[PDB]
Amino acid sequence: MIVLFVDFDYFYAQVEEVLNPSLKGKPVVVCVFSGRFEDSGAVATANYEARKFGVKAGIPIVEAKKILPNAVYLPMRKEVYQQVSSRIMNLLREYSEKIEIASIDEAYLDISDKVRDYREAYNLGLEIKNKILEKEKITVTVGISKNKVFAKIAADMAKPNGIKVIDDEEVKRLIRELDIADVPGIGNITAEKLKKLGINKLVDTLSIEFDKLKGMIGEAKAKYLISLARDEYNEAIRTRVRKSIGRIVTMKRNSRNLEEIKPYLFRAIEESYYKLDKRIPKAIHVVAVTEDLDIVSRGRTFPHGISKETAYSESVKLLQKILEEDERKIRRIGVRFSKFIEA
DNA sequence: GGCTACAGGACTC
DNA sequence: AGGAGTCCTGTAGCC
Ligand SMILES: Nc1ccn([C@H]2C[C@H](O)[C@@H](COP(=O)(O)OP(=O)(O)O)O2)c(=O)n1
Ligand SMILES: [Ca+2]
Ligand SMILES: [Ca+2]
Ligand SMILES: [Ca+2]
Ligand SMILES: [Ca+2]
Repeated sequence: MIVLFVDFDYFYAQVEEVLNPSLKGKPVVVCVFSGRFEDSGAVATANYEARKFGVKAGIPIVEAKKILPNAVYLPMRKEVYQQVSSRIMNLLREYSEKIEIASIDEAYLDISDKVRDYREAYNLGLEIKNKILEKEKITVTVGISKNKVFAKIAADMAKPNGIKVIDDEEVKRLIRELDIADVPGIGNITAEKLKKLGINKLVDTLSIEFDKLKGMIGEAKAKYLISLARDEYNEAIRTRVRKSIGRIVTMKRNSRNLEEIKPYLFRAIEESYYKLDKRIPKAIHVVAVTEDLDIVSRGRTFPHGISKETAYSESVKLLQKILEEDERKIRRIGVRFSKFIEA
């Protein structure tokens, strides 16, 4: 198989530049303001000019401002970024029937039937980049390889505004040489667990006892890494269908008082139901983030769809369970709906 | 022994 | 010390 992966560069920040070209060449930081106090919140992303100085996704906005007090700080406008995303995805559909939209800024295309070899794949990648630049003035990075995982790795290597093929010989090189932390699905927690076992490369997973590997990282992750290391990985490129919709908000102060929390919970429900738009969930989960940043939840599945009135009443019962079973104060409160009726 | 539903761990964006 | 969404797993009831 020949897989072509597209990952949009500096996406939210790049969109803001397209809509305001005066931002060109300035550091730009897209922010998620929690509303708790002045500049409370985190960075969603930043462009190269800010990121090169350490302003990276997830850091507190106050910390970004200590590093770059004169950068341009913009509130996240996700609805804008989504609309631009959708248009770019529509452009990509023209290059393959076999296409997976993986996230707000990623797609995988199976181009096995559109091209013969990696040379033709590379050239199609150039054509795609040109098209997206022509139509939307957005730069992207293309990764091309034999499966989804190595196509994503290919793009990681070529970012930003790049294009890279990882041929069959380089897959073997990477199995030996790629830091296993840089494999998709391996975060800091798993990477450290693997270091405890002595595993630094994919190849290392082949010689460790399977039960040892599994005991530390679980069966699925073990089999995943081994299949990659064996160069025997397969994962379908296919239509992702949204399985859950939800909203969680930060409260102005921490609280374990039901009547103080209800209004935030009810706003989260209202916004969630708006986003559901015709989709009818059969399951509801209430999610709380405690003052110490632990996430706790309580959910329920019904044998029918959940009306908004039922969501209100059941959400309170689930929050009640959290308050009954946990003595801590709550900082963020929200809901997630799932198990949609197939309409 | 392996379904199911639920609560939490961990990852991606 | 944001916020959205997904997949896996330990546990316990049930067959
Ligand atoms: N922790 C994160 C990571 C990404 N995002 C959003 C903002 C990013 O522009 C897009 C795409 O993620 P990606 O990790 O590829 O980041 P960039 O494209 O480099 O900005 O998703 C976010 O809101 N929070
Ligand atoms: Ca990506
Ligand atoms: Ca990106
Ligand atoms: Ca990693
Ligand atoms: Ca059995």
